[PDB]
Amino acid sequence: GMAAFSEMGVMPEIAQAVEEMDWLLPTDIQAESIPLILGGGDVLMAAETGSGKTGAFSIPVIQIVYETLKDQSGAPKALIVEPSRELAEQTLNNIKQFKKYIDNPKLRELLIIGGVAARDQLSVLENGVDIVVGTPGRLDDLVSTGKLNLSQVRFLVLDEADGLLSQGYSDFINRMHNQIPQVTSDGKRLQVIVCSATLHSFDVKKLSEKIMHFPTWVDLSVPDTVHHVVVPVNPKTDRLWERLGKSHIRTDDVHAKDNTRPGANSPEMWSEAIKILKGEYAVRAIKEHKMDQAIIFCRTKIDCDNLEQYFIQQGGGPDKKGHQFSCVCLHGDRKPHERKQNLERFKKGDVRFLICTDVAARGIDIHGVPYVINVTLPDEKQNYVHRIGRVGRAERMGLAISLVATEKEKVWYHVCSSRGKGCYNTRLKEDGGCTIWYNEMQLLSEIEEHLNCTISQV
Ligand SMILES: Nc1ncnc2c1ncn2[C@@H]1O[C@H](COP(=O)(O)OP(=O)(O)O)[C@@H](O)[C@H]1O
Ligand SMILES: [Mg+2]
Ligand SMILES: [Zn+2]
Repeated sequence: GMAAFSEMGVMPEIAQAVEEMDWLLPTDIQAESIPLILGGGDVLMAAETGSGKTGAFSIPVIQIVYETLKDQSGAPKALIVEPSRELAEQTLNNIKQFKKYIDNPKLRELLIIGGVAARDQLSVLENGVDIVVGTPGRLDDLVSTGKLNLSQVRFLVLDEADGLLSQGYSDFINRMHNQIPQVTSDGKRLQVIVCSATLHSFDVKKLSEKIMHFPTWVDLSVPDTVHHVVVPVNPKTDRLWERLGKSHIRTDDVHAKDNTRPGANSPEMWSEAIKILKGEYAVRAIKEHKMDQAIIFCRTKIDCDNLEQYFIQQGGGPDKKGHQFSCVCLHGDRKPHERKQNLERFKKGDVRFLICTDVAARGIDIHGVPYVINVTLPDEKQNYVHRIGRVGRAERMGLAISLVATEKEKVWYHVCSSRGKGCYNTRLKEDGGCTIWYNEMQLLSEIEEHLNCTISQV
């Protein structure tokens, strides 16, 4: 009953009104969202229609508008944008009801829609209004004629933001945010709410980036404090690898006995081209982003070792404290004491990069890193999340970069008793060997399928 909203820090007089409209318990989205919204932080709610988003903000807006009048006009304190006459009215009928048992003082609400005379709406405006619900058109109309004051708005809400963007109102939203001051007279910071029926939507992500301040995402996972992007590594459309000869990364020598010279026109050639390009692409990314810090995930112990040596060739290594390509490695063939020291040197900010394998990273605990680079994608799709999980403090968006080949790459598996040490059997697992044909595009597809979405490409 009304207990279920009171518990979350809702004013009892509001909670009572909510029980009386047959909202007896909160939706999962309301259960999570309201505490956050009362907390004053910016909140992006992403969940299907009918999950209770609109209600999640209808309830606590009244509280927040009330606690700002109790502390201090005629300028509205909260503006809610809806893409519908329909949705504006239901959203207004909610605010009407939940404000029922609030006196000392009462709260003045106003609809703002096409059809109803401005003279009705402007009588209401000149007088004293606290809470505005309306549609982009008249809201744009009535603000850009000097009618509707937004100076003291501390609670902005873009409901059905997906629809609002696809209805072409991005320009509007961005104007409204520029106009509303970022700090209130109270000294407090503008609270922005974004509701979406769609998740993973790029347009809503770009909107969260542009008009929200370190928002909390809410869904009924990808820690969306995280940008992540695929750089395809296509040795057919990038022919850089032909024009180096032997000024490149030391590859894994799976193709030592193979002809990988141009003209070979074999899968073995395209595979060695990839192994060469991943080198160049790793260096370029680090240069372009000017990365202060990153974790770098290689598939194997010697993949790590070979990248450390190439980083050395770039003025870096474990002996160049602070340099752009300063780094340490963390894997099996590293004595366990060297690991502990290598790891503290990374936490100290001695070296910029921590090069490690999935298996070594089980051992590590570390988060809040601004960059991860996946040189190669993980065998198990589950590990993409674990890997990406290590980027992005709440006060700094991280970035995962994944270098994904567009052809199959022959790599080492190793079935031999030696567990790698001294084996060079280039033949396939199938034919008694310690190599397989990796298919990184397929892994990506299984990964994108697991996250039930699409990852941006560059
Ligand atoms: N706690 C609740 N208990 C019962 N019904 C609720 C509750 N919250 C919302 N509803 C109702 O469920 C429907 C969906 O609510 P709404 O907030 O509009 O969802 P959304 O904005 O996610 O589409 C509405 O008819 C609303 O009145
Ligand atoms: Mg709604
Ligand atoms: Zn082997």
